[PDB]
Amino acid sequence: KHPLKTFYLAITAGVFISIAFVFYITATTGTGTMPFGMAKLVGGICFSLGLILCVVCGADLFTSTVLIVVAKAAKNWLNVYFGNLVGALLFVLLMWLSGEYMTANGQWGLNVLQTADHKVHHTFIEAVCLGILANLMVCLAVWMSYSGRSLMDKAFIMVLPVAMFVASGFEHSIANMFMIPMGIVIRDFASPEFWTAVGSAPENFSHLTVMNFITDNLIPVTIGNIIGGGLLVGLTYWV
Amino acid sequence: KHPLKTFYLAITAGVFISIAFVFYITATTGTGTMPFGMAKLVGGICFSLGLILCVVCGADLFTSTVLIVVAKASGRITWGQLAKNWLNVYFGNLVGALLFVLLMWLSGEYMTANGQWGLNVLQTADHKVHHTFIEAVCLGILANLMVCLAVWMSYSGRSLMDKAFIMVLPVAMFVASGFEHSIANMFMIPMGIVIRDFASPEFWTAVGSAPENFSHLTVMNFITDNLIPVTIGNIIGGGLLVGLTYWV
Amino acid sequence: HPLKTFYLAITAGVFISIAFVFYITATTGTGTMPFGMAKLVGGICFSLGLILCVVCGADLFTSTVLIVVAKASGRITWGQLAKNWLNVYFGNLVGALLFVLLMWLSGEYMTANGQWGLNVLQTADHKVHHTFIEAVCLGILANLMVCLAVWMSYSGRSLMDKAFIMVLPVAMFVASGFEHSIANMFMIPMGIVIRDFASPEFWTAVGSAPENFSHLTVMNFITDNLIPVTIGNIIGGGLLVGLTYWVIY
Amino acid sequence: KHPLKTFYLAITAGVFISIAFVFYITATTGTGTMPFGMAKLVGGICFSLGLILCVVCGADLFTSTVLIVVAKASGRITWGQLAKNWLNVYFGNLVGALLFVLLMWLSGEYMTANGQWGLNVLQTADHKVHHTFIEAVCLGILANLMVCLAVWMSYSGRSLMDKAFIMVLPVAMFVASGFEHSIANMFMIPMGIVIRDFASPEFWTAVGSAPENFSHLTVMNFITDNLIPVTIGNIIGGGLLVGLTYWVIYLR
Amino acid sequence: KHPLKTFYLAITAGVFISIAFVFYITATTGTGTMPFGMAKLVGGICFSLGLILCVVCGADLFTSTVLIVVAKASGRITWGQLAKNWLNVYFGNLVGALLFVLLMWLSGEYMTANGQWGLNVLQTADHKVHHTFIEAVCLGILANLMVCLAVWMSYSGRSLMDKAFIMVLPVAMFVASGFEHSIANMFMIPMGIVIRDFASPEFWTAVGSAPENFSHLTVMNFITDNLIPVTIGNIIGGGLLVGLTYWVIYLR
Ligand SMILES: OC[C@H]1O[C@H](O[C@H]2[C@H](O)[C@@H](O)[C@H](OCCC3CCCCC3)O[C@@H]2CO)[C@H](O)[C@@H](O)[C@@H]1O
Repeated sequence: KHPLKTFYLAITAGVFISIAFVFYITATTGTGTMPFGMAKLVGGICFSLGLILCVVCGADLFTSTVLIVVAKAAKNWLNVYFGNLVGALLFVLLMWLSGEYMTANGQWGLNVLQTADHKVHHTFIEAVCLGILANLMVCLAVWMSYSGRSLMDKAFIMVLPVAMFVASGFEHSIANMFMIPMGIVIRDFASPEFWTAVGSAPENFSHLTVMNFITDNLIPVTIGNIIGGGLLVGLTYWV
Repeated sequence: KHPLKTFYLAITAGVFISIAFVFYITATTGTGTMPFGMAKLVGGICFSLGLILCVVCGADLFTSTVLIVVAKASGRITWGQLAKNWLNVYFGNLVGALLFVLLMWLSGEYMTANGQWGLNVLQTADHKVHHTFIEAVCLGILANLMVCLAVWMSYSGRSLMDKAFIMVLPVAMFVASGFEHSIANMFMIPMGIVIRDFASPEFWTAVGSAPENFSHLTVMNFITDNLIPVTIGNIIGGGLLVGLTYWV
Repeated sequence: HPLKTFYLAITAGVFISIAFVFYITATTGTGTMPFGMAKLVGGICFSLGLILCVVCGADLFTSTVLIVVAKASGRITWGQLAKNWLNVYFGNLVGALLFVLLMWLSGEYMTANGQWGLNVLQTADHKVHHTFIEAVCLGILANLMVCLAVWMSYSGRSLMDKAFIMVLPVAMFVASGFEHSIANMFMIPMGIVIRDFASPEFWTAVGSAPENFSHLTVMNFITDNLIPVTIGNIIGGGLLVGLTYWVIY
Repeated sequence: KHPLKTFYLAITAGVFISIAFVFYITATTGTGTMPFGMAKLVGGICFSLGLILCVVCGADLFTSTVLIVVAKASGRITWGQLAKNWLNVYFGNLVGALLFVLLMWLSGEYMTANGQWGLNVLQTADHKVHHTFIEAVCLGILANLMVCLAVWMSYSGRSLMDKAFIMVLPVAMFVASGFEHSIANMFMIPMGIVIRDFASPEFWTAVGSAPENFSHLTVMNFITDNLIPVTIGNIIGGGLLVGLTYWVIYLR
Repeated sequence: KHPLKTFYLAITAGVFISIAFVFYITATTGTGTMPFGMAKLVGGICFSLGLILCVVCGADLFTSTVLIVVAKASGRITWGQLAKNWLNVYFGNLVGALLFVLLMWLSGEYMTANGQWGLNVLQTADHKVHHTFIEAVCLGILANLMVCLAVWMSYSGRSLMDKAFIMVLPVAMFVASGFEHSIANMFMIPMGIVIRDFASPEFWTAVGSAPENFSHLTVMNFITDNLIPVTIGNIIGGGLLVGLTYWVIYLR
């Protein structure tokens, strides 16, 4: 009930979704030769860890449970959204300090750069629509989970729905709070050895900036997320 | 039993099956060098997402639960009764598919994997409009046999695990084998037509093809060459399982 | 009873055919893949069929013989445990054949540039080239697995238990090329049908001719596979029945 | 109780473990191109079927349930009691494995995949007879640690799902890693000797080898270089866990 | 509660985690041509066996159950109470790991796959002593976060499937990602040091390398460049979660 509690559980959820994207990046590092959809699918299955963490442990992931809230019957969102952000950024910091970006001869870092960079090149509408698509999947996953009895039920019913949105490259704003900043940090602070390893340079990723993150992704994706969850809320009421 | 509620649940199921096909397209994108059956099997496993969604969330997928209706009524119903909501669920389902088509087109998703995502839809849609009426009805009955069986098995489950994961194999079987489900095609084929009709020139370049390569992808061909025979096959397929179940 | 049984037998023939269709789809185009891996996957898909039989209460020839012995409690005779075997066997056959017609009508055989169809031909053909004794032993092997799978399934207390306990034992027999008579009622005839009806196009895409599969005939199916395999399946069941009987008494 | 019941159940487990190894051979046939550990892992997963059969159906696999026995008695039990049926089970296990060797030979399975199935058996059996005595013991210790742990975990299960699938990882681990289980080897190595001695000229031509290339595969080598030291290790590994169990139960 | 029992269970957890890393080495042997991430993920999934063993059999793995201890007192316990038997458990853990090093060494396993199994250990171990101190601490924080969370989730489970399988993903995650767990490293790094110091000439030949290419693989480099910083990190990782847990519980 405490707003402090919620804030701590939202930070926790931010850390959890970062764990998920880290797993995704790890799983998909060096998979450029493998068929696109298969590599992404495996990445997405791995990503589901994060949602499983949130549900089993009771963390508060921005809007993920909106259908639960309606079923058992709201500016708390600002609290959760920002707590989420704080947790993601703390994990960005921890991941940077661990040296992980040099994993697989720097390919781990490159995977983050290219994944982060992809995410700031949508138009506003497609970003919104991918935000809609992503949260539809998350909210549905969380809903199914709640009809679950056992741990197995609650965790594993969420694997397919999550893997689908992730493998499909749909956009989740909180997940993005880890990924794009992680990309920005690497782009700005990577050693010369990393660039040599990876056959690239900072200027090849010139759109990976804070500004571009906020405007080309975070805003439209957050809007899209909100709409996605809203569509489900509004479908729920009629029923 | 409210007519408008099932309409919303039908629209929901349409979105659910569209989600299934999108997932299928995603998983099978760029699988060209992969053994045909292996790629198709994995796509089929992913596709099961849609039926898991339908059943667990309580959505209304055209005829998928017909076997249940019988046993629930302890065997008390007639022809003219078992299809009151049928055109209701059907067109509702269609709206769901079409809506998700619009949304998927707006997402710019067809440019995924250098346009290979889009190309996958083109080819998948294209394949579904080159069937003989007969073989489409047959693929149609084969598909619905698998869906109805999957749904009947689900209903004997207790846990969430039971209800969901018993449907994976039978669903994945019909999808990997390229059997025909009318509603799922309401997304796939119009998705292909939209892409064909409205794809940028850069897509065509990236992929290395042309709109003239998919000259059979028209709205009319969709209706007459697929939707009609497949729907009829879906119906006969569900027909058989009903007659068998009855005598029990 | 007998009429209800017959239909549940047709049902199982349908189910077992679905199993093999899935197997063929899964293994189509897997010539570059390691043999065992491709076959293992096909066998996991094939398990659908038995899952279908057990969960929907369908009647697959002899598959439950162990459950019946257990239910009798050792108060049963071998002479009673075979009245409706011929009924089930025949019903299974009808269902398998009906599915052969449905698969042929679908034109499914052209899938993957004729490769699906070719899969069936090569699979069917291989099944008609055993020695009689090879066929019998392969039949013993397949039915040990089927009977064990079904037996484990019956100790289950959820859908998950009953269905998934069978995946491994079924995959093992299918992946291993063991011989199950009912499954064969679909595969070999499906192959005979494709061979004697395939279009010139199929043969061109496939790169073969009907004369490459000269052993695929109804009579060769009956004598070189079905008889010995059926005998084998029966013996495989008998061994387990005999074993169970001793452990009980 | 009753030596005869136990004997038949042991025959059954010997068949069960033979089924396990057949599945492993089938799954790993033609996996020369695959990464080694990946092929071995998949075979190991397939192999667990054998232990699943033994536990679910109630068969008696040499020493596999020794920790259950100790726990059910609350450690109020002597080694003589623990080992009371070992000779009988070991023998019965052997009879079941040899019966399965015969059936597999009569099946003609060795020609599967143009003889590669049979070749896989030969190479697998041959590898198992080239250990030093100490290596074979330690590999035996390792194998039976895993089997007994697997069976231990299975007994805390409350559903068929629990009991079966909890053994997958620990069995796959011992198998993928090439640890040595004596009963499993009663199928595998004699299967090798049999193929080596009775394979057709067509087989040898198909796989491009000759019986001369597998001259270590004899009954006496099987017994002295594998079965004896592996059986010793198996017992030692079970023993180590039994010791551990006694003590953890003793410490009130 | 008994100290000697705890010690035996800590030796046991050391064995279980050693088993986990052996399985990881087995599955990833010869995987150099697979996508890096796929191979490590598979390895990581195999690795989860170790933790499944610890939880199912009630062995004591350094700090892994710290969150559960906090929950069982509704957060009404002190830091000093939490670390009460950390020394006992840490040393038991170590004894168990080292024992399994000795056994794996005597098994001759390092020659598996033409020495590739042993090469896999060398390179894995060697990697683990080339972090900066800060990196090793952070990698240690990261590994123990995932371990403590997995165990926490496992404790809300009711069936055996629940308790075991809920742990697969978070364990594979830390392992596939190359995060650093101190007890696991008590097997891995000493295993590499042993292979380096005692490998036959046949090994280095089959493997195309030499001991001088692994000059950092020493007991001292193990302690100072990995064990100390990684252990500190493991502790900080558990500490973070325990602190979060107090507050969640201290706010209704
Ligand atoms: O010497 C006769 C003894 O017979 C039984 O003990 C057997 C017991 O039944 C028998 O299973 C056991 O076998 C020894 C271990 C096996 C294990 C496989 C390899 C061959 C040897 O050896 C014991 C000692 O002979 C009785 O239980 C003993 O009380 C009795 O003293």
